[PDB]
Amino acid sequence: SHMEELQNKLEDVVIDRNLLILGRILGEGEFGSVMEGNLKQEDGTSLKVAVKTMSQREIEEFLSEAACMKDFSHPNVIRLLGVCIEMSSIPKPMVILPFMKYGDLHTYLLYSRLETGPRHIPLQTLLRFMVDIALGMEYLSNRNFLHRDLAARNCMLRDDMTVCVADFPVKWIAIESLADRVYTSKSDVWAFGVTMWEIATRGMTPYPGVQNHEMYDYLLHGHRLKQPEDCLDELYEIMYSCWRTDPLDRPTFSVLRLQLERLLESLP
Ligand SMILES: O=C(Nc1ccc(Oc2cc(NC(=O)C3CC3)ncn2)cc1)Nc1ccc(CN2CCn3ccnc3C2)c(C(F)(F)F)c1
Repeated sequence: SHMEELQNKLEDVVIDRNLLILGRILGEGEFGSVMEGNLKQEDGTSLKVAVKTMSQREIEEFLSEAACMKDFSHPNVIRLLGVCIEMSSIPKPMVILPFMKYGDLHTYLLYSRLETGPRHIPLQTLLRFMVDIALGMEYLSNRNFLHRDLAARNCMLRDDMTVCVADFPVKWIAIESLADRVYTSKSDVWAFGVTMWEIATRGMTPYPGVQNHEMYDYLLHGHRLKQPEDCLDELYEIMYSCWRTDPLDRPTFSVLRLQLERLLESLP
């Protein structure tokens, strides 16, 4: 039953706090922090992890959402290893994920334009990053799950250079979502087209010369993100289809993933 499936997911997600050791702080914000850590596994050995730190009803919502995320199983979606709840002199929820030395995709693109960072990224690799994101989003959308914050800063790079969707912004929000609270999978499609543009420009902020407060009017007048300098005509047509006024006219993630795979195969 629906209840039975919920109680099952719930028992699996909690990690005993004594199996975790916390290290140094990697990042900080208003909502919480990211630290490096060690997780003791079933086989007696330890794994390097990333630990994200952040009333009974709010904690219950956190545990419920974490239980759903752990249930996801796809190579292009970040895997949730588990959760811990600490206590202050206010409850402190912690989320445990595998450590990815290359970090977020947005930072990686920027570093590639500098001499000491990763090397220049060729066209074929930029397209492969897009195919990877489309594969992760296709898995999530088929299971009726909404991301709501898709952007290059929320995509992570694995050690084998595979990209996976994760979640640690007016310029990424669909035209219908700015006019009303309305948010569907076709709104994640719009955010995906903007993400493809960030990858193709190697990390540029969307809509140069356009301020956040003048965004809704800009789109209402039919203007969209401009074609990047070295971007193929066929790739621009794919990203432009993500920004069609009527959400029903926009392609699904499954249709996008196939268009992107066919384009990559056609390259020499
Ligand atoms: O990804 C998540 N957390 C996360 C990710 C990376 C991280 O940090 C790191 C860092 C590093 N490495 C480094 O920093 C190296 C360079 C130094 N390695 C690994 N990890 C710390 C935390 N959580 C997450 C939360 C929500 C959702 C989707 N939804 C849930 C329910 N829900 C309900 C309404 N909206 C929603 C949203 C998703 C999903 F994947 F499914 F998209 C994921």
